[PDB]
Amino acid sequence: PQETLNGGITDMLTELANFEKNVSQAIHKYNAYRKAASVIAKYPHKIKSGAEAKKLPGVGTKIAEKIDEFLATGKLRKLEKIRQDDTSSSINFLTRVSGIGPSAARKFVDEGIKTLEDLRKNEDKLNHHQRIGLKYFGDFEKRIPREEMLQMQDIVLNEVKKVDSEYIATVCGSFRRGAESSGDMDVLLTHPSFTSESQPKLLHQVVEQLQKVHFITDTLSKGETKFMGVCQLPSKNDEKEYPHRRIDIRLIPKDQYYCGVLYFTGSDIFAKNMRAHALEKGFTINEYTIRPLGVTGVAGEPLPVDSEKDIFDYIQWKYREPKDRSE
DNA sequence: CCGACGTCGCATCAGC
DNA sequence: GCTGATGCGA
DNA sequence: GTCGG
Ligand SMILES: Cc1cn([C@H]2C[C@H](O)[C@@H](COP(=O)(O)NP(=O)(O)OP(=O)(O)O)O2)c(=O)[nH]c1=O
Ligand SMILES: [Mg+2]
Ligand code: NA
Ligand code: NA
Repeated sequence: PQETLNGGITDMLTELANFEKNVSQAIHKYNAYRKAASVIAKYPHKIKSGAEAKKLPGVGTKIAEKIDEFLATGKLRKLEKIRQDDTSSSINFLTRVSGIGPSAARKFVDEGIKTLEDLRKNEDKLNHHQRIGLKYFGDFEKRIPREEMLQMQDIVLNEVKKVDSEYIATVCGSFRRGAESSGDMDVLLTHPSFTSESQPKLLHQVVEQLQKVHFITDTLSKGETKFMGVCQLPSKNDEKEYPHRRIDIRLIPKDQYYCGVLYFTGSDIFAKNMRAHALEKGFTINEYTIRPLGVTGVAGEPLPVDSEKDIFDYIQWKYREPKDRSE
């Protein structure tokens, strides 16, 4: 209901989560802290003790103790300590560069590379993805206003149709959900000559065209069905430049399109809650298909899908439009 | 006591 | 050269 | 770290 009811606590758990993933390299702890952060931020009361919070599904003893220390002292001792730790905080920060995960960050800090400057002084030791992530460190953390998302959509749909009028391109993500701003642009791509049953360079032709009109500027990774890169809007004649933005383009078989749209429309936390319920109801869902689970709990053949609501029907959930799919 | 905790595509690395 | 494992991001 | 077999 409101971030400031227990925001001091949720910040704490979120901070603790990051250090688990990035420094301890313990992903399941990281999730446990965020799972607890989620359920507490939805708690419509100001928490007065660890024991009270422990009633919430996801909060156990160890987190309850920490809330007590926080409520009493207004801080965490393990957190004040790890914040000032040069090794730990450097590793944690370095992972904010796209391409640098917990492993690489630990490897960089170990040979003394602790900052963005140290990184820029050492371009040789970075791979392609990491260099680009370093180059656009600031831009990749900026949000994209909906107005710009719309202009970027204009260029995408236009140039996609120019390569082949039978391409189907849909911008998904938070944009499709109607958010006033997005973190990146998610593009789903579809062509009549590409299905599960079965032209060579369908994804490439779209990418290179977007490169030619000088929209796509860099490539993080590119395979046959999935592209990851950087793009930028053209600025007014003498006006200043737009930030470089992240854009993913994904070629999905046309007969699996709606499972793709649903999956990449999100939201991430919604898309998770859905498939979790689906599994509890006898189905399994991924980016391509929805398959019924057997009596020994094994998946069968992919069911037919001709709309997003079909997948909703299968798992006994009433339809939610993209704008209502945040959680 | 201790195992589960989501999954996909691509770059890169370990190893034959 | 090749297959398979691991790191990574969404 | 938490839940649950
Ligand atoms: C972050 C994330 C995303 N995904 C998938 C499912 C999401 O529905 C889909 C969208 O990803 P996104 O771009 O991180 N989510 P968004 O576009 O809704 O929010 P934003 O404005 O781009 O940050 O990517 C995962 O499967 N695991 C993840 O950890
Ligand atoms: Mg997105
Ligand atoms: Na509990
Ligand atoms: Na990163």
